[PDB]
Amino acid sequence: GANKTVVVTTILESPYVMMKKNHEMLEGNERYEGYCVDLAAEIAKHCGFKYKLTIVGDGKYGARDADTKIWNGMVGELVYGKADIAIAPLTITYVREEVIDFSKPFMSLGISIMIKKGTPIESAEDLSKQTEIAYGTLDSGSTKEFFRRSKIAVFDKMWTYMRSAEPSVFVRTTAEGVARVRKSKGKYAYLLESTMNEYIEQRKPCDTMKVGGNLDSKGYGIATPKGSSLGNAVNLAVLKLSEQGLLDKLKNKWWYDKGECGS
Amino acid sequence: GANKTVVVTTILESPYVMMKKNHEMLEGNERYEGYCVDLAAEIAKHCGFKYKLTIVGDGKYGARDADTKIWNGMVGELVYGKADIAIAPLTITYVREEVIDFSKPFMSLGISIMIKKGTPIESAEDLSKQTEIAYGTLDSGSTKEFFRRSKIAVFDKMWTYMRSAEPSVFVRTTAEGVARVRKSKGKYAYLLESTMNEYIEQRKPCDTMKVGGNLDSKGYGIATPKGSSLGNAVNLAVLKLSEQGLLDKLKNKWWYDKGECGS
Ligand SMILES: O=C(c1ccc2nccnc2c1)N1CCCCC1
Ligand SMILES: N[C@@H](CCC(=O)O)C(=O)O
Ligand SMILES: N[C@@H](CCC(=O)O)C(=O)O
Ligand SMILES: [Cl-]
Ligand SMILES: [Cl-]
Ligand SMILES: [Cl-]
Repeated sequence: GANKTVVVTTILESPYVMMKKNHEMLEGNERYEGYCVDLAAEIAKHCGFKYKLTIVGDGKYGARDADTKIWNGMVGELVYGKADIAIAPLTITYVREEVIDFSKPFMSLGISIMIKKGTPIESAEDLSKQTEIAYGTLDSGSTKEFFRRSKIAVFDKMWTYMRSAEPSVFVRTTAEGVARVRKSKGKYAYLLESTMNEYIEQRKPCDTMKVGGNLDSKGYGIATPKGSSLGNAVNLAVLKLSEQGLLDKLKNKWWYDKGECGS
Repeated sequence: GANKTVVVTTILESPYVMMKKNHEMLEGNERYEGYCVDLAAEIAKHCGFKYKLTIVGDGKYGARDADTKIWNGMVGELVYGKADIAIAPLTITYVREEVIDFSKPFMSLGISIMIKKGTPIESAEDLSKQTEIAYGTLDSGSTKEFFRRSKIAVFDKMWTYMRSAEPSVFVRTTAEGVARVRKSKGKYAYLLESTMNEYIEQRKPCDTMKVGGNLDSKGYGIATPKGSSLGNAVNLAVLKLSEQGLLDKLKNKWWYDKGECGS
């Protein structure tokens, strides 16, 4: 049929998608700025489509409910036909690959530890062997699933603690995790992706840091409904942008070029 | 060969695929050891196929001739139907993705610089600004194509030099590039992927070093002929092995430091 506007599901997650300063008098795609906003424009240019950025309604990345088997978040939007493509920091995982298509990765990451500066913690092993400093992850994402599924002793130990910690150590958004680290006087550490960790490390008041090596190694991919015709072109577009150095340029632009914690 | 036996094309490249000690009295798959030999075993178990490891006939990764437009190397073997799958440190690139299928990446890497210890070079920029120290890359691989295509000033400058350098600065195998660094008294530097650079840096005679950051960021993938029925299962197997931590285990195993260099 005739060309239709492509519905892009994404998520309000800095610096991937953020509200522009004058958003209150702006409409459509103009309300937003960020790494994934720039990336969406580049993909659309290369693939020759018009698009509408839509923030995922439940504000989640995507998990499948164990009982109802229903997918939420951006994955749900794709699975249930509410969106045509997801352009966001969406982790390529086994369970998601079974239900949606992913491009080759546009960005690499690993789960990492965020602490308030001066917290006596250097590693996951350190966290697991003490009880004074609480720690948790984002809900409905690939990091929580990592711990839940791990058969590695240290990560299994951390999961056993986290899953039953009171009050809850899990947060609904990254911003909530960041606030908890910053306000807890060193008594909360946050488990999140190195990409987000490194970004926050560059934001005022410069009181957090990434500590230790990454716990794993993986990638974000652009997602489409399983068997979507858009998938092949989008995948080539990612590889082309990668090889032109444009992904490197976008990362530097949004993470470091206007970092607030110095040069 | 036997029916239902998958023909695996691969390449002799340490520590991905190497000849075992006493291999001349060994037979079939038992002749070889290495990261990709182990990976092939795990992939085949997860997908339920028997397989035959074969070393690519021309010893090349794969490039398309500009005039004939014939593909050589492991890419050629998939393209012309001589192999069913490639399991090797084969870089996922735009031009290859157009002609073969790739799994999501099983290993990350970037182009990097290898010098003989003490060589006064700290970066690609340094290399481009001088003429005393020659430098080159592997023939018929993604590193050579990277420089050939780059619009980035420094890399553009390096390509202009390398393409006309005499005697040739290009080598047929990584081993020869390494030997050339070692024997050239600091007058040759070698551009190669960070994975191989780091392996060599830990091996005797401990006389080479990686300098500077990686020049790019990419991934190795398992490749199959376009539209091969093996593709989907192999891709899910890579993601499963990734999430179980088995790829990390294999990396630690074959990049294991016995302390040939220092403590
Ligand atoms: O997906 C990746 C990966 C690999 C290379 C990348 N290069 C650029 C951007 N993103 C990348 C992601 N992984 C790392 C190695 C083990 C499997 C996960
Ligand atoms: N990128 C993750 C969200 C962040 C996290 O889980 O830490 C996902 O796709 O689920
Ligand atoms: N990994 C490369 C070979 C090594 C190199 O080009 O430096 C390829 O797949 O072509
Ligand atoms: Cl429309
Ligand atoms: Cl298993
Ligand atoms: Cl010329």
